Amino acid sequence: EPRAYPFNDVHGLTLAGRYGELQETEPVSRVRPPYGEEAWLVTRYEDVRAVLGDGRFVRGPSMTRDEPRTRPEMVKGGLLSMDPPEHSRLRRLVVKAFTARRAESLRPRAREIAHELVDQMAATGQPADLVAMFARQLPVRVICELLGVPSADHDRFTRWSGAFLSTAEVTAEEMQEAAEQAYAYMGDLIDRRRKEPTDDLVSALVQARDQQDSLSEQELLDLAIGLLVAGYESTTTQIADFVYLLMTRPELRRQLLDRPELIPSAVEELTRWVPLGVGTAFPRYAVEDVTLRGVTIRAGEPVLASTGAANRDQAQFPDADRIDVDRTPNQHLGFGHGVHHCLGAPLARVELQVALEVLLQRLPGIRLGIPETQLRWSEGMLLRGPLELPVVW
Ligand code: HEM
Repeated sequence: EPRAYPFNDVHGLTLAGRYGELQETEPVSRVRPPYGEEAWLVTRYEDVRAVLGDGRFVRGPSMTRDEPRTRPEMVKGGLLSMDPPEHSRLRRLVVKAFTARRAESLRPRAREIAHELVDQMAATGQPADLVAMFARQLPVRVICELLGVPSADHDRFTRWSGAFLSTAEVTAEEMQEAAEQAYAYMGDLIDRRRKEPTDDLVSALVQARDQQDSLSEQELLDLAIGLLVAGYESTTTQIADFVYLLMTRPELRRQLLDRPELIPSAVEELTRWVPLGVGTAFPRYAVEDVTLRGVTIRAGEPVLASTGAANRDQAQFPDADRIDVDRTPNQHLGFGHGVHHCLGAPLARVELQVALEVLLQRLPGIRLGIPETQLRWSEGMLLRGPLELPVVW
């Protein structure tokens, strides 16, 4: 009686119909994922928001439970693995360094980088893979700027990061090697900035105080790396998906060309609309019994709260399936909700606005280089997006 989950076809960005159906008739329902525990699946915008924001649903048991998931091999730890108060402490310190202003200050470099990337892509000739040449390039490089990795080092570092993508074609031996390398490198860099502070995120992380309390050498390392993993795959896949949408929907492209100042609010709207995850990601566990739409979730059970479904809930967004770049209000859960809500959001927004702005300015007539139906989609199973987006212009 639990439904096989996930419901989404990875071959595209379609939101499965099961979701809407369950929002009507079974808003708290049972699912069996391909790996880990059978779980509750919550699909209404209201209930998903409730779950993500309730002190009774925790992440700490993730370290010691077989989480419902679409992959076999699980990455654990980081901030997404912690509860208040331990989480609060680390999060307080990080966001003191990692301000909205710091996010904004990187806009110019993000533009330079995107432009250079479009330069290298143009140089290969048409068709050109926008996935490999731009999408998988821009966010890791922006992360390098943010952190304060010297430019001489961006290429080597970018290359180490590629092994952490769910779509990477690599051995466990190949991957440890890259991990040990990025760790060793991040550590040295942290040491250097502590001895000799600059204006980069690493320096500000080293010097962040929250009343007498500070980040340890271990917390600083794990955090720097955590931001790269949190900030890379997601933003890459989201740039890809967004441009896919741009190239397949004439009205979407025409409005952003006519009024580039709509790009920000379009980024919001696409963030709501694109159901980015194969599944729901990041199960919450009940610390005690909880009743929701009249069903009792018992203490210790996992809960999958689908932001992808939430964001297309007809009860919260008028004509939820329509892409309206002018949507007001637009309180989507694209970037999570509650204490774990994406701490990279301000930067992510900057990158997404910049990828669209620059792509549109340089290749206003960029479009698929092959039929939509021939597109090869990623079967990495964490996120949904093209493995290759060949484009012409
Ligand atoms: C388009 C790109 C991105 C998307 C769609 C995205 C989405 C999200 C979402 C939905 C969450 C909350 C998940 C949950 O509560 O289970 C989250 C958390 C997080 N994000 Fe992002 N994010 C993006 C970019 C970034 C970037 C660029 C960074 C780093 C600079 C970043 C750092 C983090 C971190 C550290 C967390 C965990 C925060 C916590 O647990 O307190 N993200 N992200």
